[PDB]
Amino acid sequence: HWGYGGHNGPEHWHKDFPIAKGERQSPVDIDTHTAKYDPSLKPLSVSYDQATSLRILNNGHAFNVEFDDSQDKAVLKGGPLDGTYRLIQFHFHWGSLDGQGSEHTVDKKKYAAELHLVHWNTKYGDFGKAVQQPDGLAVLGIFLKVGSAKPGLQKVVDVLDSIKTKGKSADFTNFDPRGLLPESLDYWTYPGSLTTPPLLECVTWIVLKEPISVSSEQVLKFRKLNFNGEGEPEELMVDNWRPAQPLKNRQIKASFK
Ligand SMILES: CCCNC(=O)c1ccc(S(N)(=O)=O)cc1
Ligand SMILES: CCCNC(=O)c1ccc(S(N)(=O)=O)cc1
Ligand SMILES: [Zn+2]
Repeated sequence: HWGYGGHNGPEHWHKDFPIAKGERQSPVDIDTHTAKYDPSLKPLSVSYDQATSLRILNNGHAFNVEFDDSQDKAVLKGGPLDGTYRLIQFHFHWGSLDGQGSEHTVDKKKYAAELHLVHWNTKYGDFGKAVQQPDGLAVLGIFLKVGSAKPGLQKVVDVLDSIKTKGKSADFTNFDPRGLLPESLDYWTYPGSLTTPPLLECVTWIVLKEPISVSSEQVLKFRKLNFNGEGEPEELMVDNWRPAQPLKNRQIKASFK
């Protein structure tokens, strides 16, 4: 099965998932000199006041914080988007060292990690239908750099010891994802894909310009997770990022001047 190891990593995925070589793959490098301001783009509307987190799960490739998405509670609207997108889960990608870990890059700079807040377009009724549509998902991507601690991340870090291995989950209620958002909502946007198999070309990417700061101790705890299941040979969950893919016939638009 696919992964990030020595023999099943991103360069192998195309054998089982040929869309890996498609026209709309993610992530990409964001060339800040070529992305053009688009005065038609609106401010993002992030409405997380009513978010209901439920559970945290180590799925063998990352950990997902899952939300109740059975009604419009936490939603993303505005920006480049038409209609309403409901938050279903967030997760991160991160490195073995601070100098790598993000999926998107900015002028080729890799950040220590990247947070993905995943939302689906409610006009398609359920998530599984949305991933089959070119405008099915909106993923809000936020870079992490190592510096001061992020207070709103600590609840996540402290539960990680309880979900060390693949297939473990823990209850995770009452977590407020607003504590993971930088000050500014300036962004870049482009049409792309899921960055893990099945690599479906169903995502409107919204990547915030301003990174959040997390401490070295916080990220170190991410790196103590395991890709493997309980009892199996230990493989630290690090470097679970796909590198940048060809931009092809796409334009990256900026929300800011
Ligand atoms: C404290 C739990 C995690 N939440 C936050 O950090 C947070 C929430 C709302 C706003 S506000 N209302 O200023 O846009 C700012 C911060
Ligand atoms: C469809 C099979 C389950 N996969 C997902 O739901 C999914 C995959 C990648 C991303 S990402 N890393 O592009 O935010 C978000 C969601
Ligand atoms: Zn992701």
